[PDB]
Amino acid sequence: RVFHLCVCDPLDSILTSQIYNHIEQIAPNIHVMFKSSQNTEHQLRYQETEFVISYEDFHRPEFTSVPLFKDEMVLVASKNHPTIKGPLLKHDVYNEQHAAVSLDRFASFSQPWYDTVDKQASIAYQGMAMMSVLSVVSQTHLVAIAPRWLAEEFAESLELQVLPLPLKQNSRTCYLSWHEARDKGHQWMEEQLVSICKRLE
Amino acid sequence: RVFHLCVCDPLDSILTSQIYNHIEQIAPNIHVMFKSSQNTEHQLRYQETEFVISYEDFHRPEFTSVPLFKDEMVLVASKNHPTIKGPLLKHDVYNEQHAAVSLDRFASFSQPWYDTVDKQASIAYQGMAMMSVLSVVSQTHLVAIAPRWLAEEFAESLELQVLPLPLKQNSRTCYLSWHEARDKGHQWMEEQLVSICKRLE
Repeated sequence: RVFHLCVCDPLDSILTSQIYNHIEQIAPNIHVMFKSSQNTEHQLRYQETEFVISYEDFHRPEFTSVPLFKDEMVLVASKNHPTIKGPLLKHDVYNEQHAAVSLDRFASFSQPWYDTVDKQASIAYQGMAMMSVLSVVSQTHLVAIAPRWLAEEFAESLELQVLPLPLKQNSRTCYLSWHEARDKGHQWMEEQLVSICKRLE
Repeated sequence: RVFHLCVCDPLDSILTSQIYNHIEQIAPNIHVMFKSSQNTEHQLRYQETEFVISYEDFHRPEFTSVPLFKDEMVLVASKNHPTIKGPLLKHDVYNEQHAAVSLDRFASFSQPWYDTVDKQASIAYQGMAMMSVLSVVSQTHLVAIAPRWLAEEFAESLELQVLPLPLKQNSRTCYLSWHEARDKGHQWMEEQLVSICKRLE
């Protein structure tokens, strides 16, 4: 039995290792495959994907979304930054140079905070994934917006300072979603995923 | 003057910080913007992109490709792996579980080593970028194929062992490409990029 999960970036960098390590320990015929990339409805219904973990909530009755956890969104910068020695004021955020997840990406994590021409002009680097964004931030004077859990996990490794985000959209809730249609394996996997993620909390 | 570069993953994680840090020091009206994502011809000719850095070589006369450096491709695994305590034999490589860059990605770095159904079945995690792949490898028993320079840069931070790749396609050359058509700024930037990359060598 192979379970196909789509864990959207950057939630894959937060949750994948925890899910994989726990579900690998169970049995030799139980496996879990991960993607991080069609729309959710096409993925769930018409493709192997059985679960989606993302920041998007489905109130659509044919689908069921379960909230997993809420997290703060933070600004990150190198601990070696020449000028940033603490939190930025609201009016200075976009006077820095930013690294962000490519806005061309299908479900870009960064899109909510660069929804104007002015804000987008501050982006000097667009990477494919948040871990690419964090690695460039750790080697440059660029700043980025990331989930607090991810930033704190790699703060020591990549030498990052983790700062409050003085924007109003400073939190996000990630959800577990699936198509309500449902064998025993799928019901079982639902409860394991909910427990793994909430246990990490 | 703003220069638009497309540095294809994982070469952005190798080169972006070096290019940005050097070209930022120069002047306040000289800037460089990075993407890592149309085809190269559309990007170069018909879009803001002025240079492409990738593992692809253009012998097409209208375009000019300059080799920057050759690098070894290696296997990476967590230093905490329960069984991997050295290089893998050719016949054991694909008996491990792999993390790789999504094969759906336009120019997936990992595609050359997963070109069969058998090889692809060994992939348990598909991420959007090589830095996402390395971070999951550092937290799991999964293995991945990465450029040696990138693996060695983060070997200590992410606690990775860097192993020879017993495959025949174990090296790649990255090139600087552009559309031969060419102001003084573009000619200048060409020489800086060649010097920055070869200096890093």
